[PDB]
Amino acid sequence: PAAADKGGDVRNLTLYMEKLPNGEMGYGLRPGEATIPGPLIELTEGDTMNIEVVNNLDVAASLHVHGLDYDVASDGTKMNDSVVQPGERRTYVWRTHAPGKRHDGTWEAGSAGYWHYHDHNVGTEHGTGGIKKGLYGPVVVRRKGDVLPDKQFTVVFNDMTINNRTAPNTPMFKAVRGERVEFIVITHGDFFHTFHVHGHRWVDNRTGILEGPQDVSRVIDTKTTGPADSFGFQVIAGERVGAGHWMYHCHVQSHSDMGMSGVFMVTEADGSVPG
Amino acid sequence: PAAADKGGDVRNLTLYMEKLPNGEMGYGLRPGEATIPGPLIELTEGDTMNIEVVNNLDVAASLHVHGLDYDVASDGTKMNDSVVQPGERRTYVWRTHAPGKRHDGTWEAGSAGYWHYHDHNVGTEHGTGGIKKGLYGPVVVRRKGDVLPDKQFTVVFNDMTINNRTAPNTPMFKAVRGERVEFIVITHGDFFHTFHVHGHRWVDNRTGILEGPQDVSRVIDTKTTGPADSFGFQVIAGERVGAGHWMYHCHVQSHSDMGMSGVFMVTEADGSVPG
Amino acid sequence: PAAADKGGDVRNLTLYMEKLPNGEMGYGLRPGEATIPGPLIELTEGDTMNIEVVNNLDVAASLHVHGLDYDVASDGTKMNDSVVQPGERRTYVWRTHAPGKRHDGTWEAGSAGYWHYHDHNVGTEHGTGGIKKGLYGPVVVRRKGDVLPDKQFTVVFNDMTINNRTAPNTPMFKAVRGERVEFIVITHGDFFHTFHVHGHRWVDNRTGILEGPQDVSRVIDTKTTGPADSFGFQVIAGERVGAGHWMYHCHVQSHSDMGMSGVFMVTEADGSVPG
Ligand SMILES: [Cu+2]
Ligand SMILES: [Cu+2]
Ligand SMILES: [Cu+2]
Ligand SMILES: [Cu+2]
Ligand SMILES: [Cu+2]
Ligand SMILES: [Cu+2]
Ligand SMILES: [Cu+2]
Ligand SMILES: [Cu+2]
Ligand SMILES: [Cu+2]
Repeated sequence: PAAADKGGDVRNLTLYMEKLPNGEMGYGLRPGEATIPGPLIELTEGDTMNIEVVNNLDVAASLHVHGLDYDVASDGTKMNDSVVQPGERRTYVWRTHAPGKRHDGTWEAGSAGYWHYHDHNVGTEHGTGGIKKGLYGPVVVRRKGDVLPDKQFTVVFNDMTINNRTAPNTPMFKAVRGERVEFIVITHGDFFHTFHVHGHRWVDNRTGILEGPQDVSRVIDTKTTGPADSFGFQVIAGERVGAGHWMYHCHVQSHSDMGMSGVFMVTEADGSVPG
Repeated sequence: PAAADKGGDVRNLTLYMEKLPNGEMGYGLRPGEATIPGPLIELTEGDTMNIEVVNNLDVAASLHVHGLDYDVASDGTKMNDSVVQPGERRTYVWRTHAPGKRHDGTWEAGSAGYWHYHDHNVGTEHGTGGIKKGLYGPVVVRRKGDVLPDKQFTVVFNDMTINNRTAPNTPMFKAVRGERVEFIVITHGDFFHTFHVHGHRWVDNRTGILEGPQDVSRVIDTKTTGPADSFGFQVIAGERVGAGHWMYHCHVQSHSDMGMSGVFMVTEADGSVPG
Repeated sequence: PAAADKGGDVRNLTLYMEKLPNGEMGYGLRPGEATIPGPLIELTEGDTMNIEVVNNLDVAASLHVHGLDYDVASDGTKMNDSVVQPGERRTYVWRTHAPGKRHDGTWEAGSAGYWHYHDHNVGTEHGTGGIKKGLYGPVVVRRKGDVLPDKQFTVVFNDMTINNRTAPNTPMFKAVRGERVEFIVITHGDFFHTFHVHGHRWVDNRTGILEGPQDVSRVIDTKTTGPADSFGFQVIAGERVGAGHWMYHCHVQSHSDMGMSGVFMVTEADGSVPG
């Protein structure tokens, strides 16, 4: 499979904060194309992201990132004068680094991992209104050499929803058996959830992939996750289990009974699927 | 101590789903011998389990397993036509594999670990009624060479109970000091808990046992656990601390005050115990 | 930086359990000097702590420790006759050990890690009243060679508070950029929280510091934590991000909106701070 190259490229992005139908709010790559979740931002350790944020909501809003290197001017908080007025723009800057030894001989871990960005100013100074209405999105930082997937699926447990949907309206994620599928799982709001996937499992380490014979991490198919936890992993879809309608859901019983579930549909190469 | 041999044996089991007193429901190895939790199923990586499930309840019920390899026909869900009608039988098939390198050079983790099985169809399509009334049990998959215990104790945090009991009616687990005791800890229902044992600790890795001088995992005596989390570990009972009445309990304060506690009784070789 | 020496020293401590203003209760090193949290107790693997506990409250109270080696006589519970009457004293004894191979060839993990002590008898037999009013404190056990910090900050999520404060009255932690800052994070009471720090991150292993090129643990800046979880980590303050008002807070939205937040103030060497 394809592996990430060395990082160290300065990359420019624009995000638009747009109103969506029914009082929702989303980040978008073009005006009028906001989605919930926001677009996935992917980079490799050592890259820099210059992200111009265009605020087309009616309230001051912001952009806050987990995991990455940013100074207080990109903190995304009113407290650090880091918000965006309606109709105005602002550039937020995310740096990353790769792991390495400090002068004093101790190791600095790298930025690589599964992270996320969200609003930190709509509703409350902690972004509670903005997050509730959909202002959140995934971030993937690769380490040089990390294995790369064919499909990326984002699951955000936001209160009692997946990606602001419940019911049967939760996203279905389609893949062909044998494809390298990468899940990114972020939680938001006021509740704790357990993420679970039928028919698949992963390693509870940085990448979700076994690192080698001396990797000692738990292999799991269920993970407790609270507001602003983020993790991710990669699976071979259908490995050892075949195609089919493979449920993903929150395993808290009343939550899944209230629609915190969807389908990971693994299909044969011709599109067929048992069911 | 005794270590697990190489796996790769096809093993046949029967489980009976029986009504228990007071509206409860349990899995059993013989009719009339259902227990809460259900019998512990233990196997070694590479084994296959053929489990004929006999449904002696008055409602369609099922058998769903975490961690192991199963196709959609053993998914245990109505959605995948994998339930058992009253008075009927069905065989569910669990495979396992050991870790190994794929053709594309990346590592497939093995099935080894602490897992569980439960109903996925009584009450709701997520098995909420079945789980509430006791349809759940432990699964242990060994890696070749794993150290084996002398005693196995199962603790299921099910809502505000341990193994569907509270009060002083929670299980007491007896061992002799120096015995290798293995705990299997599963959570179910609608709440998050913290498992804790007085006088003992363990490594937060696959086996709960330190793997070697380069094992880096946290050593802990408390663990947050949500619905369908499962983990396990092994301790030398009384190691560094001696015999006694050693509390295990949920460390959420209102929970332990409402009876989410029991006793790990470590005794001298002659049966004595301080207290 | 300075590294912990070999342990194996017997050390004597006295703690006073005192009433504090407004119905609170705290551990103190001198009468009249109780604090919430209680004083931080630090030791190195192999050390023994003899802690005389002086009970100056009006109710029987105790001292219970996580992680360390103690027999039932220092269990801290009424059940094991391990409480302290008003106006009376008692010595509790904590042992520790370093990792090592048992006669049967399997590894015993060491005591090193981030732990805590609290009352186990005020209010309920699980110390619910004592913990609520502030009877809790940090414990750090070093492994020989562990890197040592310049500043130690303790954050206890106790119900909907930090260190029994909310509002703007939560502790501010000051450091100079480049200082080795160590956080100790303990949770208590009835709720689950997610700890998060703006501008900083850490490794989810024993020490919170990357152990080396084969360290595989997740790098994170958010952690789910439930009652009596304890973890800790070390950061270079301002590393990659500079001085400033760096929020720490619970990331559960309603919690941070209800004041579960404070400031990690990183300043330049002359005391300046952006903001
Ligand atoms: Cu924040
Ligand atoms: Cu949930
Ligand atoms: Cu955040
Ligand atoms: Cu399910
Ligand atoms: Cu509990
Ligand atoms: Cu399940
Ligand atoms: Cu206790
Ligand atoms: Cu909180
Ligand atoms: Cu405790």
